[PDB]
Amino acid sequence: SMSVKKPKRDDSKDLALCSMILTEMETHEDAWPFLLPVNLKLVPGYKKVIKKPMDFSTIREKLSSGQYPNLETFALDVRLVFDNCETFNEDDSDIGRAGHNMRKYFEKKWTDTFK
Repeated sequence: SMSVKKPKRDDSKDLALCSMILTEMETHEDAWPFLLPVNLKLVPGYKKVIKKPMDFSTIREKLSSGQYPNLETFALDVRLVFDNCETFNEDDSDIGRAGHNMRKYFEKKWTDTFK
């Protein structure tokens, strides 16, 4: 509350460390469904159904231009990528399996880097 604060967690490396995680996600062999925004002209249903599209390139641009206020808003966009994927793709599909694999990969890196 006013003039009453928990001890200050060092957040000075968060930007660098989120960049490194995002690099690792970009270079994973199962990243291909997530590298670029879904083409809303060419994929019937996507625009109406997926209210907030998100992809790795869009996260990279937001990250590089100071549009994440803190490491939690960064995790929220990464998870959005996988939540969108599950919304639109059957679990038993190459892209559906890709999304599960990447979400796992991300959540481990996230825990090991920050928890």
